[PDB]
Amino acid sequence: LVNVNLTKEMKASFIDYAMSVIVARALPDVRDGLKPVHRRILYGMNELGVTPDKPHKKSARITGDVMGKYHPHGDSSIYEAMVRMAQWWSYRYMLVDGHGNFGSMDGDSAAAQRYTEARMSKIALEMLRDINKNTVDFVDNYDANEREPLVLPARFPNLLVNGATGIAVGMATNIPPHNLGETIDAVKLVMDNPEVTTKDLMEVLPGPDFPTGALVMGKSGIHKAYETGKGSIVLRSRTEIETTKTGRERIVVTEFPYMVNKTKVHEHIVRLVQEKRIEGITAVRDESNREGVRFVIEVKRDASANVILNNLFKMTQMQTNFGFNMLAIQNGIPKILSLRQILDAYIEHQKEVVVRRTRFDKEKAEARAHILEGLLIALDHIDEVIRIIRASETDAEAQAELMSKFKLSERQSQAILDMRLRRLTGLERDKIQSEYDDLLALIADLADILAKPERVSQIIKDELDEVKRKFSDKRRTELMV
Amino acid sequence: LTKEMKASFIDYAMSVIVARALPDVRDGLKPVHRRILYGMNELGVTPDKPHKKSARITGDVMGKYHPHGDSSIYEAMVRMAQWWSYRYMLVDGHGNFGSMDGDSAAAQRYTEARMSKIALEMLRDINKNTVDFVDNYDANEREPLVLPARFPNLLVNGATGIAVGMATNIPPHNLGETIDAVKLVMDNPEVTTKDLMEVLPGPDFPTGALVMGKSGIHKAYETGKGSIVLRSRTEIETTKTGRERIVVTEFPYMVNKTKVHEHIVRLVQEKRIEGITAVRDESNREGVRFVIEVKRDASANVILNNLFKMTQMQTNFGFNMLAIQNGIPKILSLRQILDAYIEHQKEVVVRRTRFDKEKAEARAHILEGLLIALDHIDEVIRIIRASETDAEAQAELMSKFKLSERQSQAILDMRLRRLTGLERDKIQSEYDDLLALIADLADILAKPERVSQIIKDELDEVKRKFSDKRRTELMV
Amino acid sequence: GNFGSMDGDSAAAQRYTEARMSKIALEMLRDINKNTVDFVDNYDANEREPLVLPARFPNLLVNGATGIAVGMATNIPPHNLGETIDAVKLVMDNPEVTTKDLMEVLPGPDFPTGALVMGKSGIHKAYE
Repeated sequence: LVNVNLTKEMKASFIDYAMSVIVARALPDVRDGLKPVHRRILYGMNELGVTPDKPHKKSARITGDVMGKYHPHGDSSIYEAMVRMAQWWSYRYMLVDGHGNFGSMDGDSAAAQRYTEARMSKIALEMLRDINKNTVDFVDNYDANEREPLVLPARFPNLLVNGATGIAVGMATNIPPHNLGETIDAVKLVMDNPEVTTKDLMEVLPGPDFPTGALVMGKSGIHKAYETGKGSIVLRSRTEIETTKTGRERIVVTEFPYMVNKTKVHEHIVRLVQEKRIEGITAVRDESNREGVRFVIEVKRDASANVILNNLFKMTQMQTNFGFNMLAIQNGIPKILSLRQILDAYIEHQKEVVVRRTRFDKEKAEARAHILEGLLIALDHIDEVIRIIRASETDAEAQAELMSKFKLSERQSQAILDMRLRRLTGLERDKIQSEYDDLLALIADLADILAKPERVSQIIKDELDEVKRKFSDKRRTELMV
Repeated sequence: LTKEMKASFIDYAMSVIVARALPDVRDGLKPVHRRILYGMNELGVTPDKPHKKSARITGDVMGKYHPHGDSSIYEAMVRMAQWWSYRYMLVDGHGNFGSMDGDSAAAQRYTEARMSKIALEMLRDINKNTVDFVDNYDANEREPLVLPARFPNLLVNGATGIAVGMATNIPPHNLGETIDAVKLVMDNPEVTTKDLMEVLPGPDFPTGALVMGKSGIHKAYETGKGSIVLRSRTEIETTKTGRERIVVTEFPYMVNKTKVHEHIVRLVQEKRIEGITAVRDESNREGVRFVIEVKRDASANVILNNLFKMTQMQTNFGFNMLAIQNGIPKILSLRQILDAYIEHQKEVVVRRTRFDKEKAEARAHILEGLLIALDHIDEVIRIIRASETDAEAQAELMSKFKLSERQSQAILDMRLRRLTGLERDKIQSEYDDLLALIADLADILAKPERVSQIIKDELDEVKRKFSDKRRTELMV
Repeated sequence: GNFGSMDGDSAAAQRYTEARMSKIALEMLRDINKNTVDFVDNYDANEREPLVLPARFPNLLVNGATGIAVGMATNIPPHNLGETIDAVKLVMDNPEVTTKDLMEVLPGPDFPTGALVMGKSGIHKAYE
């Protein structure tokens, strides 16, 4: 069978086994927290240029395209994450704009692979634009040729606020979600104020949010989990007693906390009927739910319906003991972070992002500056260089005489030599001079941004406010003590 | 009314006859086959690349024109692959085409073909405005009504017409014999029919036969009417047991072996010579082994004359020998094919000369502007520095020297690489070369015999490239 | 598909041209093995085409014809089939019958819509 005798290669293959199973499935990353397959989806959708501006497209074709541009990995988790980042209700924020059959929230994952027709959302335009942006190393695949980026850089801790699902690999962890607006607020307060305290930002930060809209009670678990990320908290559904025209009372729920089925709990209600461990209950009904979710339990008189609500949030799954585990990974090794340290690593990432983008733009401007330096030096002593080309013979003689007379490089000399008559009007000569000084002003501006670091902070805050303007984030949940 | 009905009769009869009856004198190439070769040249894919297996070619053909069947277009393809019927050669192909056997190759697109070697030089000079064009009914692409030629294929491949008024037999001939006939009529406008007997000893076949007559050939090349003998080859050899064995290789043309053999079996089996149960007619993939053995107490020659009376081993092959030119049919003789091909090639060469003068004098005008630019430069530079517009620069150049608009703008098309003096001498050298070639073409245009010499040049080109002998062994 | 019923709207949906035939060609012609009709050859003169349509049936006598504007005009007006079979079989078993006694067998020239016919002098002229 095995007959493998060398324990050393067993240990080495076992370390690669463990770390590769880590790297494969979902991890608390530095910059996106995502699966690498998510990164694959995003980078393929970007570099194919499939915008939401353009119309819809059959997406299983795109799935096979990305699968063929990448490794021959299995289709299952691919199509799974394809659905998951198109599910509007599960992830708090919108990524993939599907068009087909999914199942709403009640245990029917419709998997119509033929009908896989979709687009994306407009938030990847805020997520990543690294076309020219020297940011991230690449790994090569098909006989080691074609790029794949290591990480997903951004200007945005959105995926902090999204939430994570990486549990069964080694030890368990997740990321519970918040909303974005007060996140922007507390972040900018740390930006302009690098020496703030936790609880004063808890004054800025409400509870961990949920897309359905949850009733939150208690803050001791909030105190523990904003610090150390461990603990379960209690969650209740928006549930009311309503009187009829007859005086009969009605238990009316609006939503539920996270990871709840209507139908499994409904079967559990029918159990509780036939289990004969709860009384009073008459009608278990649910209709018209697509204009708005409306599930109604209706109970006879002389029953103490609020005590029955107490019995619901004691024994039924309507009560939620929602636990946290945010056990981080920063450059491979597992860690654990406070809410400050997350944003700190975000800050220094934005530092490196804007610095490297500015240096790429710097080298753009420097190269074009040397171009226009050569142009203006050609404009200096024109007829002498006319005599030069009327005299000399070769590339070597021309470059030697131009370097002796004007101290320029070879490419500069040849770009001089590539000047035609139709770029010899004094109009375009002074337009060269004008755009030359324009780029000089841009170089000086970027050097001034290199002088002081806080301009980066200010521009980040500006475009955070732009995103919060285009993406107003009202609340949906409710916190109590 | 009835005059308009007569107009419809005349015009529609012209449509049908020019459609599917005899082609022009100028090409000898039927317009179906003409468009086959034109679209296969406009495939562009060389015969050097391996020849294709597709009906996409014929789909573009049917997009070019709607017939009463593209299966007939494929029939035209296959009948131009019939080397055993139509001579050398118009198809570079691979697929099933059979022989003169009764073969049915239903695999239509599954055959391979592309351009052929003779077609390559046969249809050059499209890029020289030599031949006129007409638009299709589809109003999108054009087509030529005639073709340029490098030989009278009229004589190379014959004609087997249909009787719309009457059909037409035209026999094939030989390559180099036709070349010698061209040279003969070129050197002498005073040739005779015996001269034609010299440079053409006789019409030949891709298979071979025997033509015993002489004056039928004489009336064929003079009157255009007459019938000949087509005879099978006969070889009388000795069986080891004493039988006058008959070996046959050649045959009359358009004569399958199969039904002839069946009628021979019938004539045996109708109370006649029945002891000839010896018909060894096989192994014909090396050649033709059509061997019988005459029975004992019977001579071979009587059975030979009886099968000549069966009109299949000796056949009166007639000739109608008609043609189409200037919208009319015509009874044929030589100095008509001959002078027609001569003056057609005159048209082609002279119009090619005119087009080459067009290109050469245009480029000469360019290099005029180039050398006049390279005379004096820096003053033009400094006056350009006193300007800000290419229209102003054009007006400045018109004030400076005599140029064209194209010349002025091409002088504007000068980077700093253009500012040397060696390339001045190079442009001057090619300028004098081009002036010398223009004067050469003008002197050739003031030379009638030089055209004939160019015709001799192309004849010697195709003669060094190819030749063919008389495979059809003819005794008279 | 789409045709238009009888009121001047010839629907010509060439894309929608989806069809079958009727079961009467099984009575019309079965010449597979049947040495009946010469053939003419087309694409470089190879493939068959029959000269005529033989049958066992004068059905197309009873159908009707439309050949008018070519030279002079002619048609074939239709009958029905049953009394046609009757009068034909009477001529078969009786080769020396008269016209009007078969007009006793043959009603007027028929029409598919169902027409009111008056008069028989034109019937006398046109059957002759």
